[PDB]
Amino acid sequence: SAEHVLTMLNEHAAAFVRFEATDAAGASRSKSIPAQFFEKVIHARGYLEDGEVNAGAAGAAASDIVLMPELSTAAVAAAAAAATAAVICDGGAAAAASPRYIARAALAQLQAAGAAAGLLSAFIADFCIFGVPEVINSKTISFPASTTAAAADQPQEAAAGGAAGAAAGAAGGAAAAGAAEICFLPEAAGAAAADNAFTLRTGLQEVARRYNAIASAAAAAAAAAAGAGSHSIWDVGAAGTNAFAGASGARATLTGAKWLAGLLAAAAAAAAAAAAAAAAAAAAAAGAAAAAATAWGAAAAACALNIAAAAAAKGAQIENKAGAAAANPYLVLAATVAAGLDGIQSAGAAAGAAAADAAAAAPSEIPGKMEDALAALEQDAECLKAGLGEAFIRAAVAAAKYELENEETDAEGNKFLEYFI
Amino acid sequence: SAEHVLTMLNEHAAAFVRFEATDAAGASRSKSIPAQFFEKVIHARGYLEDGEVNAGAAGAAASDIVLMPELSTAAVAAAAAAATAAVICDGGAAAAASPRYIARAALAQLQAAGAAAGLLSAFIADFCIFGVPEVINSKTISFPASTTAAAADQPQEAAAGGAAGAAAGAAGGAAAAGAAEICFLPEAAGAAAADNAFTLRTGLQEVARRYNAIASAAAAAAAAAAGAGSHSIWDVGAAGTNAFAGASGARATLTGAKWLAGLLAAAAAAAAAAAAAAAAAAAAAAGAAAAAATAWGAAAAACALNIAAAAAAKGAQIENKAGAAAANPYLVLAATVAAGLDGIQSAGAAAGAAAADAAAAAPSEIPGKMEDALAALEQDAECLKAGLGEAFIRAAVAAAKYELENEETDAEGNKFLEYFI
Repeated sequence: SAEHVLTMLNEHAAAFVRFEATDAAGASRSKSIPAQFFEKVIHARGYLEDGEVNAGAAGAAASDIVLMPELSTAAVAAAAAAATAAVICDGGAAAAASPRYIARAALAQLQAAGAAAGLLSAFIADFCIFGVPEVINSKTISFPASTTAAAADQPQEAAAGGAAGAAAGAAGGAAAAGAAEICFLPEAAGAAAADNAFTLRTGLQEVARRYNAIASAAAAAAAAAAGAGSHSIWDVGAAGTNAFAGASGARATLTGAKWLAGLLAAAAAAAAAAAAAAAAAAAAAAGAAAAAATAWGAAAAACALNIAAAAAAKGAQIENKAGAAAANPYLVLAATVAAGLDGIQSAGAAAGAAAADAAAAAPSEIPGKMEDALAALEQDAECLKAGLGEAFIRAAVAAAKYELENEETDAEGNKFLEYFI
Repeated sequence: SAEHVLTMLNEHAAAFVRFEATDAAGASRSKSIPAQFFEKVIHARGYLEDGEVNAGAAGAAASDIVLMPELSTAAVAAAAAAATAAVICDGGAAAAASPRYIARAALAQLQAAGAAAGLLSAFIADFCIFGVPEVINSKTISFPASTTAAAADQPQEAAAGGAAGAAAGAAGGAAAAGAAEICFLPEAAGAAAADNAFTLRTGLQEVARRYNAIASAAAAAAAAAAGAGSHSIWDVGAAGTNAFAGASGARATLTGAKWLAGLLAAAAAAAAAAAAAAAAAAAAAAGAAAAAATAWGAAAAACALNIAAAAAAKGAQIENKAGAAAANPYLVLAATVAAGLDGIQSAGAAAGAAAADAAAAAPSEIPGKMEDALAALEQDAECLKAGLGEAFIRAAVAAAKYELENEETDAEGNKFLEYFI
């Protein structure tokens, strides 16, 4: 409803409006203008901008690209110092580097294949909080550091009125409140971590800053302790009903086992979005509560693909663990679905459920070389990177590459002369 | 009453609610969500969470455990910066590491044995207060330090308007107010230090912080002075009457003497909860007012198990001293009862009352070796660690042990090669 977005500007006396998007790495970004600019044309043509400001979105002969706001997603920007609103956007011209538009192609493919009509997932991702982080690097030193009032290191230190004597312990601080709070509760938001992830990611920081603290999503923010995992639950449906419920193990079904077979096969490549930083590889390292074990079950807690068993058949779902909060939400939402969408077409199987010791059966996969990982990427190849291009990416990246190669070929020309002398 | 907890959210306009619990060491912990989530389902199913956040509550194949709030225990969280409420919980799945649920088993055993119908105890525990504590350790130094406006060290020091000249002395500061205050007085709370201990432990800190100070429960917070003891009074009843009143010494009775016999025998193991830190062992060290003398009486003030003599027979009770505020309240409440519950079944006796010099008669027990302490633990053994398991503990701890043993066996494998060269 264009009419609803226009009446919200009067209903909340909005002086300005914020356009919002997300990059390929996984961070949200925004821009803003006075509310007076909003008219019928932008509801059909968006906002034209110069894309040369971003090294992978345009080129010098094509310095015009479009942000495209939407008319079912507007909200009051209540954390601001003034009466304002916010609106998430797709990006276009084109285009095929906008993560939200890439995620929408997986939803279109789910419907076009006739396998179902929608997807019913949700997330339970963790985060970290601090008072004085300090992280720097140079030609002579490199160190991270951080602290918080709850930290197990503080009760030995002095303070302006003495220590509280009430700090947490190592893996011993499971006493925090919820739902952490105002970016889900007043909206009663409920839906999947596509659009909803970024109001949470900005909200955690903005609320902490308004309480003289900060928040982060660093997957391994401290050693010898817990970290910011991004565990989730996953489900499929059509005509108003669940499609993973049935009479196989832990109340799952055969199409659920085929989605699991796709997820198990794709785990080595889904990690490129779900574990997009070295901190997530550190969080996935060996330990008594790790989640790198690419297996399924309903009791082996370390296995990456639990079954969410329930008394009501409508609540029979799966539970994915193969990632951390350093990830890109839209690209995780795309990649985990792309695996399931072809597991149902290969008709593969998840093998037997894990109920032994914490790791093995399946794990497997597996061959132990980069050459075999590339061979898998070129044989299946169908649970992985499914559909689209990439034409927009190579067009924008070519403009940057031509400038870089012109500087590098002149530098190589000088270097060759400096080798012939 | 589920209805009463729901109407409190309207009556006090609560925006959020705080779930609360306690760990095995003895510290309270909490989490929170918006009040809008409260519905009929959580009153019968609690809140599911990932237990891998705590190294002794779940495992990777069983990453689902339940917090279980209650519907007779809700209160307004009046110390908060907003309109909110708080609710203590049990924990389950399972389970048998939740201290409050472990304490409830002793109350169930008291009733199931037919010995009585309830327990009528209370506590008088001490605490400490400071302005600038400083405590740190490294590879090169180790030191504690602290101070407060009342301390005997301050009257020789300068201040921004000169010294007050009104500090206390060593063992000479018995002039503090009571009931210390707002976590007992406005509730008229009265009942035993099971549920009531943690509102006091958080309240002392929160009130001190709101007066630019801090509070603590360190049993031996400073040398050559008093410390944070956790002395208590104990009683038993059924059909509306006291069951320790009678015609033996100091108006006690024979079942009271059998409870005392159990307590005297169990003292060497009840200390594992009542003196859970090295500061409590330091508080129990030799001196003119120590409480380590495992004996009973009504005049020998150092004896660990006084009789609370009274003019009214309803007030004839006992008084236990064998602990300090570093303890875990729920596990002390369990262990001290577990001793009494089998003293009445062995039909043992407390020997004669102490009225001589400050220590001896009984003390005794006693054999002077760890082998004999272990022999006692394997012969009685019935006043000690009575009932339950522990199945939940070993299940969660096994998941942690498998990760630890996988890292340690690889390290030992490398170490063996480094010994064979």
